[PDB]
Amino acid sequence: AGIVRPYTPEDVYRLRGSVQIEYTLARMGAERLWNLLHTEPYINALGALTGNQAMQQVKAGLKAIYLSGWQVAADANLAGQMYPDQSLYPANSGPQLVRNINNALRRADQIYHSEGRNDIYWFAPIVADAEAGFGGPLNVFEIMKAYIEAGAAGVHFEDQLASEKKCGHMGGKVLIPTQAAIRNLVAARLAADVMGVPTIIVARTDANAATLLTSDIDERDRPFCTGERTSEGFYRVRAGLDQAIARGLAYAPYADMIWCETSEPNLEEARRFAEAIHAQFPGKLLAYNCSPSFNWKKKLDDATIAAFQRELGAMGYKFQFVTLAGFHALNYSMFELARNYRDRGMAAYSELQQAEFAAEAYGYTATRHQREVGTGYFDEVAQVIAGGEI
Amino acid sequence: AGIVRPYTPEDVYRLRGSVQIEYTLARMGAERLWNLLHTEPYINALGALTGNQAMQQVKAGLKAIYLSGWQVAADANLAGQMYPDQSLYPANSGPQLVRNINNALRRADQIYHSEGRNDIYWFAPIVADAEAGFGGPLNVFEIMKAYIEAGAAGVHFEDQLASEKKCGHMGGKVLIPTQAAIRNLVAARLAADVMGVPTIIVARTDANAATLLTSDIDERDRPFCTGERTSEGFYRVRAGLDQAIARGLAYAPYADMIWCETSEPNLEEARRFAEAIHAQFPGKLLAYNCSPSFNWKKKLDDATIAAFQRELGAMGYKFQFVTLAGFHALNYSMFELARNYRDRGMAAYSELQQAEFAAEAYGYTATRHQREVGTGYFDEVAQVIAGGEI
Amino acid sequence: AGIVRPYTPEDVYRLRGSVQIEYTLARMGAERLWNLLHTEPYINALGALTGNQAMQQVKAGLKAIYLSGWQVAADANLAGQMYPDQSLYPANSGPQLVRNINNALRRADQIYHSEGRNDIYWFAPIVADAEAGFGGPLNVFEIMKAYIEAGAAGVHFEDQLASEKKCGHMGGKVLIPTQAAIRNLVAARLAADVMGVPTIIVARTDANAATLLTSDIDERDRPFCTGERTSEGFYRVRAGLDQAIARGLAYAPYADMIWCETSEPNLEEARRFAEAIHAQFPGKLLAYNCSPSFNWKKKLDDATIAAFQRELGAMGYKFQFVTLAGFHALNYSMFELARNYRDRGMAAYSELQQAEFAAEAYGYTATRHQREVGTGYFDEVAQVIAGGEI
Amino acid sequence: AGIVRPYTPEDVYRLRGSVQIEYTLARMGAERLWNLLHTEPYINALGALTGNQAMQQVKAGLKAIYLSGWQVAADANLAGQMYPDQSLYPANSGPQLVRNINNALRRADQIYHSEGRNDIYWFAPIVADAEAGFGGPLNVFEIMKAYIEAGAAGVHFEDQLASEKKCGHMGGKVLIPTQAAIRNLVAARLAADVMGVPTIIVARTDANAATLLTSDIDERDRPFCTGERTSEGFYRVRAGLDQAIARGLAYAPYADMIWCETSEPNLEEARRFAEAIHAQFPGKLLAYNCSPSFNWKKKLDDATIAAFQRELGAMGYKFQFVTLAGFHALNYSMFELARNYRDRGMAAYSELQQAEFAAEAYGYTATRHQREVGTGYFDEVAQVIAGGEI
Repeated sequence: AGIVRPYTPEDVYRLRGSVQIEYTLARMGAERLWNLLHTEPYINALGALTGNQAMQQVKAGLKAIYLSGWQVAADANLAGQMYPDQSLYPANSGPQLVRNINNALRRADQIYHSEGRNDIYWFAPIVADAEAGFGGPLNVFEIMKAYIEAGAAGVHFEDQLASEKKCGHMGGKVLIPTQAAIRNLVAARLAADVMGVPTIIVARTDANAATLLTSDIDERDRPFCTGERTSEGFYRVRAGLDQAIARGLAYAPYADMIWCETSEPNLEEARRFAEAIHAQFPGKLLAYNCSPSFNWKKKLDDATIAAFQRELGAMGYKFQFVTLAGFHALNYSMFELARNYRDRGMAAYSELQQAEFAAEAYGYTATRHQREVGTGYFDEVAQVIAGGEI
Repeated sequence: AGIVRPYTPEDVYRLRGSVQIEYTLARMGAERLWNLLHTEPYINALGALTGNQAMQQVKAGLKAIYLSGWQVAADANLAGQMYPDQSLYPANSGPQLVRNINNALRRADQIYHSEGRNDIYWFAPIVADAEAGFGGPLNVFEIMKAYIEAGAAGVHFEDQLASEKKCGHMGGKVLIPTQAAIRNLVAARLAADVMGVPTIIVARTDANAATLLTSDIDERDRPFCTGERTSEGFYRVRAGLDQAIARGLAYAPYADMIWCETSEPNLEEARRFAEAIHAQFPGKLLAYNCSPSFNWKKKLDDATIAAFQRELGAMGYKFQFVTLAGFHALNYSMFELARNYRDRGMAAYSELQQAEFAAEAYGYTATRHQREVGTGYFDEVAQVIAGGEI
Repeated sequence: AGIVRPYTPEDVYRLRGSVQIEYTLARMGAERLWNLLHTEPYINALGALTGNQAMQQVKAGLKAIYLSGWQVAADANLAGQMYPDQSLYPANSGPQLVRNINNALRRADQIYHSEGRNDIYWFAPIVADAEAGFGGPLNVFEIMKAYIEAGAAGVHFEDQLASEKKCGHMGGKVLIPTQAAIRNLVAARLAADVMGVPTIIVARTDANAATLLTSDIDERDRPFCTGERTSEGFYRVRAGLDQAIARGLAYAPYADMIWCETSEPNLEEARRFAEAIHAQFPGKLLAYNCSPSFNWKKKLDDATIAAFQRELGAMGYKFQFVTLAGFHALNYSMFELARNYRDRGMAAYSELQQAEFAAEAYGYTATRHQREVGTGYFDEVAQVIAGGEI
Repeated sequence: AGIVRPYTPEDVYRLRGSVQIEYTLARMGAERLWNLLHTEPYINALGALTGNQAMQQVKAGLKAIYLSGWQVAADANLAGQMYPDQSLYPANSGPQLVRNINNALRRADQIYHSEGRNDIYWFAPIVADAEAGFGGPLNVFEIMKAYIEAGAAGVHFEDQLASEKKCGHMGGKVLIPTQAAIRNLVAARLAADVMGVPTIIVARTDANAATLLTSDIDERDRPFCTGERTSEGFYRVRAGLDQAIARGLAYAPYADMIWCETSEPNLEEARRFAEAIHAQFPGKLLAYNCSPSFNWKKKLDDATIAAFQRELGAMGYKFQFVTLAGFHALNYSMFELARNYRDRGMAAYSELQQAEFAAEAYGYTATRHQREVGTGYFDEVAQVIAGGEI
């Protein structure tokens, strides 16, 4: 409400088989995510690419987890390859990682519970990158169901061509027609309705920077056409906020939350986009990529950097995420330790250990690595198994 | 030389099939590891649990990579679970991770090569944890071959019971008989000879702290027996450096390098162990776990912490590794960023970005994440594919 | 009732975390399996090693599916290796295959449902081989939970040593002490209680043929000891029906159903075992391996072969399974087609096609391969997605 | 020779990194496949979807193995789902299965070798389905390298749209422009040259039945255009042998072997296609799908069915394959056994066992299942490990 479903309950009933399988984590996740998005000033989250990263995010009091397809491409995909962000990896990598994260969170819940603690809420909703769906609408249908099986709370889909898909901050992005992008959003809602789960659907547009379109088939896209075509037969279009706004407005009836990929953290741009959407869709949830490909200190003065998320929240950007935080934290911390260890050996490692001891003041516990991974929990299991007679 | 093989070339020929498959990375790795161990004062390395961690280790000038089974248990296993260090995860997890790491290193090599750079040697040898072999000698045979397939340079095996196996710093460790541990080392050399690769074999003993033994079957273990037995029927033994030394000496003919698990970074202990081994096996390679479960600054003054690895090198500890560096770096860096992001949003993230920019002075490049993951490399691929006519 | 749990509800509550995840297929499976076992003369099933084998078993009217660890070892494990039956493969292979099978059954249910048919009940309970648990009781705890996650209805555990474990029809089998085997059965019930699912637990004994024991620790096993020990330090025991009966009776309080591995399909032996169990445990469910390693026509005359399962049912063997049916059907059918195709090309293939057309008389539909795999179902999905306007 | 590469050795050198990894099975496979295709009247093969199916194919004297993407979709993909043939599964499924098959063949080689037999040549070349490449040319580049890593000898690529891709015998197939299909073939040769392996490349066209085209961009495709466009904006084209022939001729410089998907086993059609290709490309290798979706006995009289492959060989169809033999053999054999087992229990199973005993006359050995899976081989391994003193 007011979401459009261009199909009937009977359509859903015919396609869902005779038995309904319960997806507890996906149901909890979507419920909690939807409450949070309507009750908080905003939700801020960071990219996680391992169960331990996502565990520390929750442990530090973040209320949501972001699963980045870019990070999956780089360091956590089922091909075990390092890829750039071009949908090169196996389409089940993302859902598999969402499962691993929920497994880590479930183990944390088990540790804290076995010690009589409930001070951390471990089951933070996961919002997951489905890219451009790894082909057509049936591929979208499958990745959506896989994410619900894995326990994702929300899933995002973008209007780039899957076969030539790119990082949101790479040149030469290719839009698919408006009607094709809406068909993907309908495929995603159909997958959620078939699984019987109120999963959040985020519609991303790449139309802010995208200067190429696959097909002139859709009347709604032709106004942006220049009349040039390329060797490949792509149509040249006028990228910018007018194209982004068009797509945003076309997708709003079919998605819970709208996201404009941005080439620069610009609050005036953000406000103009927000006001354009809310003019036709009052109160529509928006999402904002706080991109690590932005040089925050070079673009913004300290006051704006500190105010940025709060300002974005007041405009309607209720979900704000640093997509590549996990990559940067992982690569930075190992490089820095490695570079110092090369020269100074155990002095370099003692420096990290001392940083860990300092963070214990703020609830960090992984310095005590044996307890952190569940050694205490499995020792309680062993003792129950060994405990009673015969 | 002087390694003992209690079997013949004919035995190997009968078991190796009719075709010999080449394992380039495993052959390069074992060759380079063996040269390094004989030409350098020592090799120091850190635990890596992702391809990106291992890439930053090489990029910072570390000459070897350590694959920790503990880290696999925690955050990088094929069950996608968080486990403590009790051989709970699927036995192919470790070799799979070694493949992923070599894949990341291979992609780095491809990036640097496509830019006309050869200043980094990317194929750093990987020394991998095979635990207690995930069952009997045939399980040892399989994990050894899997590691060679994955491109490991060296593999370590310990004399704990696989079914009750534990972290080297957990209480209640259980030794298997000397003869059983030697049989595992023979299984590992047989696997390497069958694959036709000079893979390094490390024999770890847990006999420094282990107070329990499965069986009195071996004459060599009975001197350590007290005569007590437990409910489970384990034999109580006198743990300590005399037990560790016995096992070390029993394993030396069957392993390239010897490793005594230690409960404390103690140079006098280290020297006594080294001198005990070299008294019968002059020049025998040793390995030393620089354990993160040690409180380095609480146990050692700054001069000893700074000298520690250099001193250990001079005694014969030519391979020194911080087993859980990857876990600590990953958990610490995401907690710290998360805790600050919770309060201060993009100020917290700009602080990490600024740390990344500072590390560029020392060769860090992942701040430029697009190039780091191979966007330039795959854009050269796309251009060759698109480049010529028809 | 009367099952023994040597632990409390409070023990279970402490170990199960704060949220209870629903396992619909595992709950349905255990419920349906338990009803069937108490209402039918008996249940007969065949080994399945692919989703399609299990689909044809259900389609032909078999009421249960058997997941063989032997078949997993041969042709369906996560190492992608051909293994003999010695617990050589990754411990998650079995549960993964149970998931794949339930996925195939779920797709069948979706096809038949989308066509307005409910004449096949697709969700046949799966009884799965957990071997000797892939190590100790904690490994048992993990494989039990993995099977419940995958949707198994029942799981079996045997009293062989995991590290030297063997095919039930291989020589030199090694029993673990009675107390150790009971501890594994307690670990399995604890895993099921923690997941909140009434999963069936089958206790297999290998004590009919097993002539070796790991430890004299248990008073209950010493009567079978000869007083000889081997090089490895195994104890020699008197294998036979008296040892099998002892173990069966020791395991009965801790398992729902008892299974004696047999070296020969002998109804008098079967009756003696049944009568021995029911003398202390009236009405106890039993299970019987109708082994394909038996030469049925060489051992039994036609009347006995035809009566065999019915006779076994009347004794209390309510679950009867041909463990390796899937292996034999798969290897036989491809060899036979291949051998004829080598000589006669498409004549050989037309002969198979004609056999398929003949089986359509009995409900076979896979000749129509396009519909069989869900082409119709996904074409209905595509049409709902494409169907409504904008 | 005369293959066109629209790129230079320098292009390949820049993209291949600094170290060349050996792919023994892929090199052997491509070499043996290329010799066979030039020395034999023709090669006939069957679809295999497990290592055991492929082992029985080799054991029966077939000289090649076919890896079907359709069969992967149905019963052997990394999503563990039953899919129709629409590129729905994870793109690494096919290469993973090629690895499993080579693993089974390697184990067979090890068994026969350990017994002093070399009468079977186990390393039969595998020709593998890469579909339409699971996206764009970079996705093609990755699946080609993955197949070479897995040890495929040859790989096929078709000119259908990946996102709307379909079974070769499904209606509503969509061609991509000629230039796009050639770009995929260039991506595949670039991947093989980068890996340093002479892998066979097969170009399939779907233009015999395909009535839709994505784009009018290519001058070579416009002659087939009617001038109608659909809702989706696809161009209507005149399907048939003239379109198939055009594509075949466009692809011939860029592929080793050409394949026209056919809706019917018609020798006159086959001859016309062959003669059309050889008129411009004398001696060009062709491949022919002997489709199981054809009703062989309904379409052809017994003489033609028996002569069919021999006739096709003489025209230039040197590689002939029944794509779905594995699916039909697996589904048929389990249904038939299941249906009989439901009624007659062990009589039904004894009937299969008796069929197995009869096939032993022609070299079938899987009735002796213990030896078949390597129990003898691993018992020789155990004995070498246990054999020598200390």
